[PDB]
Amino acid sequence: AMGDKAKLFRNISQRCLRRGSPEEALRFLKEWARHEKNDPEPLYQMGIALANLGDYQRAVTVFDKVLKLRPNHFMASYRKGAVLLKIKQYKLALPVLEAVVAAAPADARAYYLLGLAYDGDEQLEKGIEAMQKAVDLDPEEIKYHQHLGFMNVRKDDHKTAAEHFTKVMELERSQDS
Ligand SMILES: [Cl-]
Repeated sequence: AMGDKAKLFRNISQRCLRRGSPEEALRFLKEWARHEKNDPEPLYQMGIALANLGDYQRAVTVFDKVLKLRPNHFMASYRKGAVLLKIKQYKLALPVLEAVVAAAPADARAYYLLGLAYDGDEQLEKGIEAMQKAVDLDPEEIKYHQHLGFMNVRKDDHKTAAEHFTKVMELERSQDS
């Protein structure tokens, strides 16, 4: 069922993304979409390009189109959640990211973005919960110890904050050796 036209445009879109030129890639992803309408994949790709170009509000709108077509499109929720966070729309990113983690309950990064969303919404305790899951799921990652440390600072538990920051540095000494 995939047209020759659709194949051509996909092919050109990929070269344009692979030569780091998403401005051009967009023009051709829109063509793929024109021909295979209701294929969510070109829309999903448009979303990615739009997010690299930093037109975040437009990227959310396209990710919503793909989610209207495939309500459980798990990557489409992931990336929507991740730009909703960058935009600082924390309240609206929370249900999205919480759905990603239900699909992918060992994805450390999902839980990190979730913690940052909760933290931004002044749900400090739920932010700590989530970041703690990310640290347990990937204890070598430095970012997750950094944030968990500061979250503990904000709650005036300077003991547990210290613990995490000491670990932050052990990781840093260990990335030269
Ligand atoms: Cl933080």
